[PDB]
Amino acid sequence: AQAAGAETLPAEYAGGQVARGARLGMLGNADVMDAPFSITSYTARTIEQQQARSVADLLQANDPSVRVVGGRGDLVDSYTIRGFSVQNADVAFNGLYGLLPFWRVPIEFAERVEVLKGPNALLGGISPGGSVGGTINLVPKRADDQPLTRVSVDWTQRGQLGTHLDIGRRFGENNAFGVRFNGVYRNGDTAVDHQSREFPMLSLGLDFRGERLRLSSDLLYQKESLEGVVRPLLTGPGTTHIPHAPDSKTRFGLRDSYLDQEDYSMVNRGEYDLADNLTAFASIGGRQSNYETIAANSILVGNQGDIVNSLARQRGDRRTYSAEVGLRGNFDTGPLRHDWTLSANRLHERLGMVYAFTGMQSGNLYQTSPHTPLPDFSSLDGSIPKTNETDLGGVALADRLSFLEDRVQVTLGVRRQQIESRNYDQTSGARTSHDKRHVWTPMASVLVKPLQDLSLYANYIQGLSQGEAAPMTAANAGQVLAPYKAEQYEIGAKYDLGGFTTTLALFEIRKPNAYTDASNVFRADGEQRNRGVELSLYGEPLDGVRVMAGATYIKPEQNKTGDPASEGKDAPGVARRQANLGVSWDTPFVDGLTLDSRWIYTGSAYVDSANALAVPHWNRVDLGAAYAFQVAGKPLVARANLENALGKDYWTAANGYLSISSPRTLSLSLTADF
Ligand SMILES: O=C(O)c1csc(-c2ccccc2O)n1
Ligand SMILES: O=C(O)c1csc(-c2ccccc2O)n1
Ligand SMILES: [Fe+3]
Ligand SMILES: [K+]
Ligand SMILES: [K+]
Ligand SMILES: [K+]
Ligand SMILES: [K+]
Ligand SMILES: [K+]
Ligand SMILES: [K+]
Repeated sequence: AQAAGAETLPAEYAGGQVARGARLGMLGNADVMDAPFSITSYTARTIEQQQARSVADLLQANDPSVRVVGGRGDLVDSYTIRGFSVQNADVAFNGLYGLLPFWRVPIEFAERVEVLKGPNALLGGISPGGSVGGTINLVPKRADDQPLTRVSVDWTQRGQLGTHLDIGRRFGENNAFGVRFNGVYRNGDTAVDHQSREFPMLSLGLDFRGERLRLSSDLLYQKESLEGVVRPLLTGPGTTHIPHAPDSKTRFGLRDSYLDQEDYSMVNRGEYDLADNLTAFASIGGRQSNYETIAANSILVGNQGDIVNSLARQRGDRRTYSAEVGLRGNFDTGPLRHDWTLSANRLHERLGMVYAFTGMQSGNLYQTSPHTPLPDFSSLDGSIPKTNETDLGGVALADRLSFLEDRVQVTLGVRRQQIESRNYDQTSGARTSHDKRHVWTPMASVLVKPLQDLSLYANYIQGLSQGEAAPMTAANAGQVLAPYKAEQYEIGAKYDLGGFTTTLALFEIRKPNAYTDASNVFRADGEQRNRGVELSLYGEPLDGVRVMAGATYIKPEQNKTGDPASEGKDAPGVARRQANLGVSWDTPFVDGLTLDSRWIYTGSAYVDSANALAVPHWNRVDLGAAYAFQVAGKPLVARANLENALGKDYWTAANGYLSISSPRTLSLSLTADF
C-alpha cells in the first residue's frame, strides 16, 4: 500500500546525529527534502552521546531555534521557538497531543525528538496550551529484530546515581511482535545548593508488524520529586535594571520547597491497509498527571539584589484523553498524483487545580535562602475539586499534489477546529466561564526540486490559541476573548551535498495579542510580528567529524500595542540573535575515542514591553567525550558530558521574569550491551 509508509521511521542522516525526515502531523513522515517546512529530528544516538535526560537538555544544546525558560532546577521547562513561547504540555507524541509528562518530557525512552518550526494548526490541530512557535514531536523506541540487553550506570554532580535498562525483544513468527522496555532510576543531590531529585521512569514500546496491519501501544510511567525548587525571578513595578546573575549554584527561592510530579500514559495506535490506495488509521490514548508542590517565585525589590519570595501551594489532578482516526489514499488525475489525508481528532481533559498564595519572605539573589516558615496550606488537603474541562476536536482534509515526477509538490489542506472549555471556581465550585468556538484554518505549500539535491519551498500555515479571559480588574473582567489566529509565511531552500546539508529559511509570523487599554477594556487588538532568517548546516562534512551549526536572526516586533512606550519595540524574552555550533570528532589517533564540544549563544533580550530592562547576551560551552571498548567480547562505552564547562552564570529573559542558568554540570556514564 502506498500509504503504508506514513509511520515508517526515517533513516538516520550522515553522521547519525540527526534523521533524514520527520513528522508533518496528519501527513505522516516526510523526508527533509520533501518537506516545505523547517524540520530537524535528533536521534537516540545524540541523546545517549550527550547524556541528555529531558527535551530541554537536548534542544538547547543543539538547536539554534530553541531556547529554554525554566531549566532543570525548576519544576517546568518551556521553550521559545521563532520568537513565541511553546509549552512543554504542547510536546507531541507521534503527532498526538496530551500524552507526555505535563511539565518536563524525559527522553531516555525516545528514538527521536523532532522539531517542526513555526505554527502547524492545519497539520496537527490546536495544541492544548495554544502554542504556535513550533511543534516538538517525540518518537518512542521500538524493538529491533536483533535482541538488545543494554544496561548503563551514571553519576551526575553532585551525587545523582542512575541506572538505565534498555531491553528489546521480538517474538512470534517473522518477529511480528516487538517489546522494548526502558527503566530508569536516578536519585541524589543535584548541582544546585540544597537540592535533591528522585526520578523513576518506566516505558514499554509494543508493536505488531503484519501484512496489511500495523499496531503499537506505548505505556509510560514517570515521577519527578524535587527537594528544592528553583523558580522564576520576577520584575517589580520599580525595577530599574536587571542585577547581575548570581552564582548558578546559589538557590535564592524557597528553601523547603518541594515538587512531586507524576505522569503516566498509554496510547494505542493502528493502521490497516484497506487497499493498495487506501489505509485506515486510528489512535486512542490517555494520560494521568498528578501535581503537588510548595514553592515560591522570587520578586525583585529595589535594585541591589534584594528579593521577596511569594509562596504558594499548588495541587493538580489532570486526566486527558486524546484520539485520532482517519484515512490516507492516493489517485491520479492525468499528470497529477494526489496523496490525500482525511483526519479527525479529539482531546478531552478534566483538570482539578487548586492553589493558595500565602507568605512573602525577604531574601537576596546572592544568598542561598535559609530555612523559612511554611504557611499552613491544609485547606487544600483532600480531594482536588474539578476546576476545568477542555474539549478540542477537529476534522481535516489535506491533499499533496505531485507533478512532473515529484519535482513539483503542492500541498493544500483545511481543518475545522472546535474549541471548548469550562471553568469552575476552586472554592465555590461556581461555573465561571464556558468558552465554545469553531474556526477554519488552512495551509498551502509548494516545493520544487530544480536539482535532485536542492529543494526550494514556500508555505502558508496558521497557529491557533484559545482567547484569554479578561483579568478580574478590567471592565469586561472574566470575559474570555475569541481565539487568536497566528499566520505564517515561509520560504526556504535546502541543499543536500550528500554527507552534509545546508538550509536557509525566511519566515514571518503574525499573531494577535491581548492587553488592557485606557478604557480598562481587555481586547485582542495587539499584534506581534516576528520576521526571521534561519541558517543551518549539519552532517559529517569530513570523515569522523560531525557538525551541527546554525544561527537565527529575528525581528520580534510589538507592531501594535495600546501604548507609545512599547509601540514597535521588541517582544520581551526574544533575543534578536541566537546560534549553536556542535562538533563531534572521532579522533584518528585513539581507537574508539570521540571528543565533543558545543557552543551555545543567545543575544541580549528584554523583559519588559518598553525595553527599558535589557538582559545581557550569554554563551555556554559544553565538552564531551565517549570511549568505546570491549570487555569479554561485549561492547562498552564510557561517557563524560560537561555542560556549561566555563561555569557562566546568566539570565534567560522571558516576558516579565528571568530564569537563572544551571551551573557547570558533569555527568559520567558506563553502558554495556549483553
Ligand atoms: O498563580 C500562579 O501560578 C502565578 C501567578 S503569577 C505567576 C508567575 C508569574 C511570573 C512568572 C512565573 C509565575 O509563576 N504564577
Ligand atoms: O504557570 C505558572 O504560573 C506556574 C507554573 S508552576 C507555578 C508555581 C509553582 C509553585 C509555586 C508558585 C507558582 O507560581 N506557577
Ligand atoms: Fe505561577
Ligand atoms: K533537564
Ligand atoms: K519529568
Ligand atoms: K498545534
Ligand atoms: K546512563
Ligand atoms: K531556572
Ligand atoms: K547553564
